[PDB]
Amino acid sequence: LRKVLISDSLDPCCRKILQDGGLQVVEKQNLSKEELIAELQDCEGLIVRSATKVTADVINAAEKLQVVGRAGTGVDNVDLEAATRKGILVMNTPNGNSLSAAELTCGMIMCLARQIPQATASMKDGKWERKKFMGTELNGKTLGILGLGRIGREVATRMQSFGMKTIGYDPIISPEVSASFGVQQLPLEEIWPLCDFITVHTPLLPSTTGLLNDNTFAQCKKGVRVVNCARGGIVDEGALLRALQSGQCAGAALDVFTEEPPRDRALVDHENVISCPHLGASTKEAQSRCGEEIAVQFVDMV
Amino acid sequence: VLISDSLDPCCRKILQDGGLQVVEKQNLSKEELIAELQDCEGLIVRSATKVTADVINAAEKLQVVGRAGTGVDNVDLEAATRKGILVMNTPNGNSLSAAELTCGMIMCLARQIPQATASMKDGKWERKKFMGTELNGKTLGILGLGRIGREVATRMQSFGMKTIGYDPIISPEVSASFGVQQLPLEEIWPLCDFITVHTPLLPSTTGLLNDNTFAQCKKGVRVVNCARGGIVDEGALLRALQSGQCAGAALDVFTEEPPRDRALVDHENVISCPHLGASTKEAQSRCGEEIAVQFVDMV
Ligand SMILES: CC(=O)NS(=O)(=O)c1ccc([C@@H](C)NC(=O)c2cc(-c3ccccc3)nn2C)cc1
Ligand SMILES: CC(=O)NS(=O)(=O)c1ccc([C@@H](C)NC(=O)c2cc(-c3ccccc3)nn2C)cc1
Repeated sequence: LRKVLISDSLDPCCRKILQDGGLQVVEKQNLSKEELIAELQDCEGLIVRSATKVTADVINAAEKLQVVGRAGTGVDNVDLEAATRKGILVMNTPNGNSLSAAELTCGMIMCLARQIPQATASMKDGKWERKKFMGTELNGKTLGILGLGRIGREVATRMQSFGMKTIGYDPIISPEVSASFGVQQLPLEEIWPLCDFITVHTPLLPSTTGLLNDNTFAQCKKGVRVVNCARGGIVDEGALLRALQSGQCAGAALDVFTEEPPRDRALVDHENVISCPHLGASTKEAQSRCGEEIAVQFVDMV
Repeated sequence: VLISDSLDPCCRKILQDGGLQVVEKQNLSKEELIAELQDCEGLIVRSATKVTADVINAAEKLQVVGRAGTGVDNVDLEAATRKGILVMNTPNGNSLSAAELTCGMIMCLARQIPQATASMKDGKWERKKFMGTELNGKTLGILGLGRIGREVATRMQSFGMKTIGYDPIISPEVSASFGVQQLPLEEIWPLCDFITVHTPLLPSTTGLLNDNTFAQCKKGVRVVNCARGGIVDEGALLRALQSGQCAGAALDVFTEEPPRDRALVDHENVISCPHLGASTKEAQSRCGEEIAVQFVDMV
């Protein structure tokens, strides 16, 4: 309404847009439970990234709190049940990270195709083992895109320029609409045996938990490569390890995990697995857009 | 024609349908190379067969030595030239693989996927460290606009990159047809966020990226060399990475292969590959086809 607190390291545009809207802004970081509660005592708004934990205790203590903004995707650090219970509106910026997640996904596909992380590691270990490496050309290969939201769409248009056949599935996006962005929709069971590469870009739901599992992996072409830059758990982690161990899956690229940081190291340590510490939204540009989009939403409210 | 190395079965197809008689077999010794090359005008090789001065001089009927790939380091060029033997290669067969790796490299420079992988493999979860940059809206300068240069251009245009470049052989109209606006070299350096080289290695291209050109670059330029070692002056690249003038470099090639000076390979902002630009089975098969076509073009 009048005072907003930013409790994580956000792009400076966020403060600027809120102040342009007429709001007072406090910019703090790495605050503990009581530190955050004290700052919030005169704030009607709170903007977080992922580090600040908007727990039940935080929500209940901040009496003037009306809105909780998340500069990004995934409101896991916010207690939605406690927020709904206190009449606090919860906002996020899903759109702001779209290009960054799509670019990383394409980066991962290329990394799997040419074993770039493994090659760099080999080189940094003072080795020159050309004969140990053999990559694959993306041109003429089939990329399966499960989830045809904005991220899935951006991935498709970039990989089409490589000469990849882009096929996929989304129960919301019609075959006519996907055709307009070059994605041929087929029923799931038809997708699995055709893909050389599979990339998942769906929200995490009961219907999408373990979408890639022992049964669907068995339906895949031998040597399939899997990319998960969406949500941990869409690709059943145990089933993936089994697929990598048998050779059913020739490689996997993971940005997300069921537990972050993952305590089970079997996937990360696998020689055919490349990974990142959830870097999908980690670009100067994505952070700027998220900061802007959350500040605009807060100004729209007042 | 004799095929001395492990090649695609389509090599024989084009050679035979062209009218020539072929002999295959691989893993042939020094004397097994002196003999067997008895009565054929042509010889087709890859990387394993080392076409040395001794082999060349022993085969008096030899007129052409074909290489299924780029780079004739395994062929004694001086020795073939002495006997009047033509040495041909297939750089076009490797075009797609080299362009694909380059694009992979650009992506790795913006997001540091190889470094993030290594960090993850050491049990680390370093989010702040690997905060990257978006390719959309960035300028990619492409120096050398042959088939590799143009293939890189069209792929990176789908990422919303502004593709500029220079090639003294390629006309501004030809480059404009694949969305590359040509500008003189001195105008390219201050505009780029990323610079990638796809030129042959010649005195005109040796050290094309040097201390002077790096000082003309925008602070934090990311550099890619998937062409030939020496195009980017390695000493100048290291100075640029040290000051921060260059924020990162992706190298598939080195002046010396393997590189003995590990300072670039060991830099945290450098990603590298042991010359994998042509290391796909698809490039190998295509090179196999292209060299057979060239041998058939004898008339
Ligand atoms: C911006 C951005 O794309 N965000 S996002 O979270 O990736 C994203 C992805 C997709 C959508 C819409 C188009 N689709 C769904 O919500 C959807 C897809 C699936 C599904 C099930 C099984 C197999 C494949 C797909 N089930 N559902 C409910 C919205 C957001
Ligand atoms: C298939 C494939 O593309 N091979 S390739 O080796 O990349 C390749 C690259 C380019 C070409 C032709 C088109 N261009 C040249 O030969 C050229 C470019 C330059 C130059 C000098 C300074 C700055 C920028 C450019 N000088 N020369 C002599 C042929 C092959």
